[PDB]
Amino acid sequence: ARQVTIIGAGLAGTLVARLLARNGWQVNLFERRPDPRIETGARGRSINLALAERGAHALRLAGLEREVLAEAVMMRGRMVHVPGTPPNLQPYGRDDSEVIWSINRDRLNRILLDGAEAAGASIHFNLGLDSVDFARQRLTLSNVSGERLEKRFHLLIGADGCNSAVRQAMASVVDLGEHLETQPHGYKELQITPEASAQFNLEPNALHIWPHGDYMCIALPNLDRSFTVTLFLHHQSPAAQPASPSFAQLVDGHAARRFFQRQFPDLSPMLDSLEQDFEHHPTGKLATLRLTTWHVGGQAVLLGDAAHPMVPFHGQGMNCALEDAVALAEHLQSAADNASALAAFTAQRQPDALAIQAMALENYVEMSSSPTYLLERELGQIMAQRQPTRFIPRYSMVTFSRLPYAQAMARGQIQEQLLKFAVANHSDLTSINLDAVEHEVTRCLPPL
Ligand SMILES: Cc1cc2nc3c(=O)[nH]c(=O)nc-3n(C[C@H](O)[C@H](O)[C@H](O)COP(=O)(O)OP(=O)(O)OC[C@H]3O[C@@H](n4cnc5c(N)ncnc54)[C@H](O)[C@@H]3O)c2cc1C
Ligand SMILES: C[C@@H](Oc1cc2onc(CCC(=O)O)c2cc1Cl)c1ccccn1
Repeated sequence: ARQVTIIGAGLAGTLVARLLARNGWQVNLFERRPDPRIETGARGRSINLALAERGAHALRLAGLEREVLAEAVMMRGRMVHVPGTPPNLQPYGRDDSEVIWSINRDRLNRILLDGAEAAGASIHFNLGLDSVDFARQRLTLSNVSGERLEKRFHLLIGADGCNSAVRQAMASVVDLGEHLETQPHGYKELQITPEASAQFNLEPNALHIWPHGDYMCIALPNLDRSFTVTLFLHHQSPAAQPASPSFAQLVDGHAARRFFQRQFPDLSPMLDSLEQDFEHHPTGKLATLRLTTWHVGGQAVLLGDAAHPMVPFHGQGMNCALEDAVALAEHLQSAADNASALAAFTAQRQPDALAIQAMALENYVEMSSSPTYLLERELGQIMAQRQPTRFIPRYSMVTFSRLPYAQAMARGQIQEQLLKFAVANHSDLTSINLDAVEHEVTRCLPPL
């Protein structure tokens, strides 16, 4: 049986552990954190993720989708909150088959850990990867106290997240050609209780957005009607705009409350623990990191956040990481040797990771912001009605299909260009020749 060592019992690492172990690989998975399945008396907090078709299909192939969905809240559409107007529900898709699912991260990781173990993988917690000796094929792990443990390895999978230790170790034996693009927004998680969401009639089956230009809030629902709110706000005010809101200006919870009361007046009343959440929850960091190289011969490979940290605005990080896990297990299982598998996996996935990284950056403006854009959207709806297999909104291609991200981006660009051109020099839809636009759709967009 082929042997593999996986670092990181997160989303991609646990999925790939299950896929390989059920194919008879000898799998050992090392995780820095304790096993979350071991109940303690610690007070934990709910972070929610939006599971979409790419992630759901990966779970489906693994035989875990039913279990995960049983614990997920359907989000039918985007509920946009702008003071003055009642919340506007913009359905994500054609019907309830085209929805996204809000899942609690802890519940998902419990299911995935159980799944990896049921397939035969051995999971070792409280062991953080410290270093790798590629030449000697040994690695060093340690617990939080720094007590070291050395292990031999044959194949090393870096599923160890955005601050990957495997990536740092590889960066010493190969030039990874890393390009880090910092993102100016930090984030803070805040809570809405089940009583508060019910009192303020907050729709449970939707993803909520409070757009505010350079900053915004979103909220994702839980099974118990609580919501996790995420505030996206610049860490610092830029030199050009010194008065502009930023985390630096919010010196404490009381400052955060005043900011919410002024800028998010319909949200502030739902945030009962705003002060406490602001002071006790750490401000998160966002970034895009692109690597030229994801593997070292047949010895080691990166996937998920370890390979391609991306900004969160498309809700695709987990979806992409689970899609990577399936691809890596497929390549490893069927290749002539590990070196061939890792090279083929990297070649296949790299263009798609670049595409989703670019599309995720572009989705911020779609969420946080129109005049001409409404006419484009109106024309886009007609094109999608006349040619549903050709004109598929980019959001639908990324979220509800398994089309390679690079292809979703390329088709989205053709669609965006056609709409922009077709609406230019037009006041309304009555002056636009719908058949000429449709002819360009059938000419430029092959049916899917
Ligand atoms: C709050 C939040 C909400 C998000 N919401 C969404 C969403 O709505 N939709 C979406 O698709 N994506 C979302 N994402 C992104 C998504 O969570 C990540 O893209 C995804 O978890 C990446 O999976 P991974 O397996 O590559 O990394 P992770 O799931 O982060 O797993 C990495 C694992 O490696 C472990 N580890 C780290 N360093 C070491 C080490 N040295 N040794 C051993 N173990 C180590 C970590 O403890 C962890 O268990 C969200 C991210 C955050 C932070
Ligand atoms: C909750 C998650 O943020 C998002 C999840 C998401 O799912 N789907 C979307 C797109 C929704 C749309 O266009 O209508 C989306 C956006 C974000 Cl910011 C998050 C929090 C903090 C750190 C990283 N990730």
